Amino acid sequence: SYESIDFFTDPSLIPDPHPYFDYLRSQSPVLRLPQYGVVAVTGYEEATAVYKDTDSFSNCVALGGPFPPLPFAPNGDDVNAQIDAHREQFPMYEHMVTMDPPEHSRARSILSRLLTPSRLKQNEEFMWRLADRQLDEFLGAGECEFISEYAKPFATLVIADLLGVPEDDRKDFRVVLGVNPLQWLDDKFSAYIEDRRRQPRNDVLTALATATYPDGSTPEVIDVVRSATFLFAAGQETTAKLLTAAMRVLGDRPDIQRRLRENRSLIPNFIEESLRMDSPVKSDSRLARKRTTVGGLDIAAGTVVMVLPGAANRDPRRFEDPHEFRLDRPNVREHMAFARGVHSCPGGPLARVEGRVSLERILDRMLDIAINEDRHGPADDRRYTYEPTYILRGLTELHITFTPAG
Ligand code: HEM
Repeated sequence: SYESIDFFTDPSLIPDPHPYFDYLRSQSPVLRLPQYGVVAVTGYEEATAVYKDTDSFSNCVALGGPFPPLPFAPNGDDVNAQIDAHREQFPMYEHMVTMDPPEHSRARSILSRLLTPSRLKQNEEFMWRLADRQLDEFLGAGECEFISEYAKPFATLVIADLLGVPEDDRKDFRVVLGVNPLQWLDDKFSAYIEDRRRQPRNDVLTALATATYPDGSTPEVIDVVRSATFLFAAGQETTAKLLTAAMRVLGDRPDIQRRLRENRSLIPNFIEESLRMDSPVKSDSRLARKRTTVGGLDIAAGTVVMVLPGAANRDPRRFEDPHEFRLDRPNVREHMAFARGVHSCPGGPLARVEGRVSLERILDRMLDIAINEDRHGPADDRRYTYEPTYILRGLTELHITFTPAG
């Protein structure tokens, strides 16, 4: 029963965690779990409170929460000295998603020149051409495995464009990020930045190589590389899962497919409801830096506090009929799939646009989008497989059929 189930290890929760999330939230929106001392936050306003409070809640354990174990034994009402003494031992410690003030602002600032309205405008117009190139690769087949054939390559190539990767290198980025890929990425971007710093150009990489911190100082090369290359890890898998979740609904809800085809202005609301219903980041964790209180629960220093963004997005105090996929939700943009606070996803706007542009050209070029029944069974008895992880919500594969429009 849910009373002793282990959210982090039990495979019975991978297909659909929301019955379990509902059971937790009805006990309390802030609940101490039966294992590992983890406090699980399934409430929307309580998750918001946690996210906005960096003084009490550190990102050192953001990725995995109780795994791996802390690199120290927590004691006392303050673990800040212990966090500082082992800062470089948490997973992804080199990336901004695990950083607290004052390190966090400096690392995040390096992204700023990539996310200007001018840059995102050029990247958005690029997405229209990229969507057609990706669809060219398999449209004639009338079927595809959507993750490997569209969603993962598309998400990779968008970030490559955003980072100003030279055109002649983009194919290699798709292959390698589709051999240690992280080291390959570091080596490639190290040389990019070193080259642009010695001979500046009128390109995106030079704008990256000449960025300054908020205090005016110049970042080290390794710090530019860490901030820039992290966009692939942060933006590839999550965005791929969102595109595929959108397609799954398009096939399982032909009524919605019909409405979107005839009124393209409903596509943004469809992508937002996809983010609310199938939030790609399933858990997002924090470490209590001091003794504190959320949702009326006394949380000791060193306790893992785990936000479940998909559960907060089904909090009935905020979303009426929260298990219903609805294009009509006036507050759908209030979901927290991209979190809140200083770590609020900088790729939120990018992911929304990837979803809208992808589905625009998908609907243009694919008539009669359907789920493959040989692979997934009938429409009211589907056989889907979700990734066996407690941190991410996404399909492992999605086989679809369609009539090419050309
Ligand atoms: C559906 C797609 C996506 C989802 C659901 C998502 C979700 C999230 C969430 C919840 C966080 C906050 C983690 C925390 O509490 O620290 C985050 C952070 C971040 N995301 Fe995304 N993300 C998506 C796509 C992207 C894209 C496309 C990019 C870049 C092109 C990106 C880059 C980042 C970065 C750099 C951070 C670190 C922010 C910081 O620590 O200040 N993500 N993401």
